[PDB]
Amino acid sequence: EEIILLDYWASMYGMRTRIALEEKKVKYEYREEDLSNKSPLLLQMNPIHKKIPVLIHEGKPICESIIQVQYIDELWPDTNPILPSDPYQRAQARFWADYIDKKTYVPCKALWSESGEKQEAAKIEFIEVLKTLDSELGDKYYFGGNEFGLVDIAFIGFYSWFRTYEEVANLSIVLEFPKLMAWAQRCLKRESVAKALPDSDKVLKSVSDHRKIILG
Amino acid sequence: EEIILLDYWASMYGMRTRIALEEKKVKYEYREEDLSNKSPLLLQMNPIHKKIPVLIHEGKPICESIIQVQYIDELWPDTNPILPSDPYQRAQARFWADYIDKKTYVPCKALWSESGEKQEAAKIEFIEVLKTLDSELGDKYYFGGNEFGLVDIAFIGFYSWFRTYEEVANLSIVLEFPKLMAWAQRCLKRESVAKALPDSDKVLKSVSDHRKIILG
Ligand SMILES: [Mg+2]
Ligand SMILES: [Mg+2]
Repeated sequence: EEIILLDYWASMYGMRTRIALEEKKVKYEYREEDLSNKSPLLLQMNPIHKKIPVLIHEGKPICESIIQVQYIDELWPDTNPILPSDPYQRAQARFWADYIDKKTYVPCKALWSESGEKQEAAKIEFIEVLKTLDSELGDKYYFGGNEFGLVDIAFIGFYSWFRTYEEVANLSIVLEFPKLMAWAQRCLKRESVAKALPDSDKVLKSVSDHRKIILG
Repeated sequence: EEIILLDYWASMYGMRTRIALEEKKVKYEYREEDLSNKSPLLLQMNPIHKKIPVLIHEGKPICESIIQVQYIDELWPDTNPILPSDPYQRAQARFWADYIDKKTYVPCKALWSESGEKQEAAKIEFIEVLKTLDSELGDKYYFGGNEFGLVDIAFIGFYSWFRTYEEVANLSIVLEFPKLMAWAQRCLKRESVAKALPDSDKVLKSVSDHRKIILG
């Protein structure tokens, strides 16, 4: 139970680790990091990347959200198992989490922080992700099949940003991807997800205010 | 034993999967892909990224080299185990493999394919990787500690390119990082590594000829 999570409230990546901890019914200390004034603990525990989320367990750091989720799953594998038991299914889940990380590394920032050609580039990339994930989900209840799993955790945090993407990047998500909206609604019925995701209007307000200040 | 590996002889990433298969004493079919004329099988099995290496097991694809290595380890966990048994050690091994992938994604190409400012940028990034990995290795025999492990597999393929990096990018590796040279020599004593890594002079000749043709 000796766990600290250094995180940023609106981080879709940190939300993954918040969800995994709640899935295991783990009590932990959440600490909010100021992204423009990172704590001494954060820089000490994540000297390589200096980024949130940072999971600290018995004073030892675990970095990278998908690696944190797997560490939590391996620590408590019998309570709400996150990864599949089958090796091949496991590899597919890791592949799609990796896909999300690779393809959202830039858009996660440029979608709200840029304009013009750099924001258009990010819009194109993110729409491609939504289409690809929508096709991979198909007609299943979850990316994990019949049960909520690793890939669901890997993407559900982005739902809290859909409203922001539609408004600051002139994207159409809710009306174009009803299967993803329905999937998000299924996931939100889990207490872990409901606790982890911030209000989407709060996200938008925060991002708009920041946007409007840094670029007019 | 029903395994096909679609790979490129000089791919340091594909070398990881070659090593993992040999570590498990698995007989498999290796197929060489022409990177400028990718096979129909490759595009079929890896439609998302269209890149090697692609591992095909009972006709099902597994993409991304570090994910392939873990899949092979989980299929045959008792023969030459690659990942640690301890969850925390496991997370650290995954973190350093992820670090290597993230920081070499661009240099793996720009170091030999570019010149001027883009090659200098890649040189700076790769030197930072070598320094960081050298510090993480410390005085241990392997990145995995007392035994060859995931991070060793994740980086040992780059040794076959050290000569190329020194010659085409005017880097100094062998004389600046004796601990990494000694580590590489330890790893090369394993049959899996000796079989997987191509001759470093053959790599250089191939890369120089390609370089000299595409840019004078
Ligand atoms: Mg499951
Ligand atoms: Mg080991």
